[PDB]
Amino acid sequence: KLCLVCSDEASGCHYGVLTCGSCKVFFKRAVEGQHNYLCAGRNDCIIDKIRRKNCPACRYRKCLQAGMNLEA
Amino acid sequence: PKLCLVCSDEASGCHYGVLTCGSCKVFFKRAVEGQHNYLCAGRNDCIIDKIRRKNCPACRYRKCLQAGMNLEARKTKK
DNA sequence: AGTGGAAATTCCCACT
DNA sequence: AGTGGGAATTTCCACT
Ligand SMILES: [Zn+2]
Ligand SMILES: [Zn+2]
Ligand SMILES: [Zn+2]
Ligand SMILES: [Zn+2]
Repeated sequence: KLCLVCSDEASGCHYGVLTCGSCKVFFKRAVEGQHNYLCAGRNDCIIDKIRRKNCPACRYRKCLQAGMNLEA
Repeated sequence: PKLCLVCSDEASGCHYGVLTCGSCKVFFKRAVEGQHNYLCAGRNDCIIDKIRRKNCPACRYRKCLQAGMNLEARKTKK
């Protein structure tokens, strides 16, 4: 039912993990980019539908911990 | 050496009663004339600086209010 | 000649 | 995959 990163409604199994649409594109863009994100808090931000855009660092870290990878 | 009391960017003057940068100036103007119902993803004490000030509108707005920013500030003056 | 409004324009991102 | 919005810079305004 739900995205394993933000708990929004999932669309399918993207990059190896059940995710929503925005989390898919975000992950792609993050890995392909020269992207070193930095948390403004404690590296433990709440990632949900409303807040997920607040911290790319914690969102990216949740993507990786969930096992996402450009190979399915 | 004068820096934005909200995000430590380079300050551009005293705006709304407080030493701040152009971006924090208009962020505050935007936040107070509109609805400002932001939600913090951390614990309402996020670090606000030039690279991160976009992460948490909630804490940024909070630092603006805590610093004393207010639209009516220049108007007094008397 | 020097400050600080607000508006306008441009730039940057999110999700669709 | 094009509309919408947020952020940030640039500009012009009144008043010293
Ligand atoms: Zn998601
Ligand atoms: Zn975070
Ligand atoms: Zn600032
Ligand atoms: Zn915050």
